Amino acid sequence: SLNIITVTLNMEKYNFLGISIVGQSERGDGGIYIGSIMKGGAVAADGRIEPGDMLLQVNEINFENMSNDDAVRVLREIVHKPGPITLTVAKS
Ligand SMILES: O=C(O)c1cc(Br)ccc1NS(=O)(=O)Cc1ccccc1
Ligand SMILES: O=C(O)c1cc(Br)ccc1NS(=O)(=O)Cc1ccccc1
Repeated sequence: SLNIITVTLNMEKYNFLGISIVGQSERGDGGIYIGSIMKGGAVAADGRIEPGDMLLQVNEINFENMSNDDAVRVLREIVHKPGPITLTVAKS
């Protein structure tokens, strides 16, 4: 059953998300997943996003039908800039 949440991290007290991502989307097949979360990042601090959650959107960028390589580069660009980061995930 679909369980999709949108989480805003203010990135004030944290210098990175602290996630690894695996997989990519065949239309409707696979997806980009949170592989691991490290303590001391913004994602661990919030605690709602877990390994096995599917990454759907970050800020104004959709991650459905994005390659894993492209997803890593987009995330680096966003985390290396100041401001809040809004992640939309599908819970496992
Ligand atoms: O080892 C890397 O190149 C790496 C790059 C990114 Br971007 C994120 C994590 C990476 N290493 S890892 O083996 O997955 C360990 C880890 C996992 C989450 C956050 C930071 C490091
Ligand atoms: O901040 C992250 O977790 C991150 C994840 C991915 Br996938 C790609 C880039 C990321 N941010 S980053 O600052 O460019 C590299 C990083 C990744 C994990 C921990 C600390 C730094």
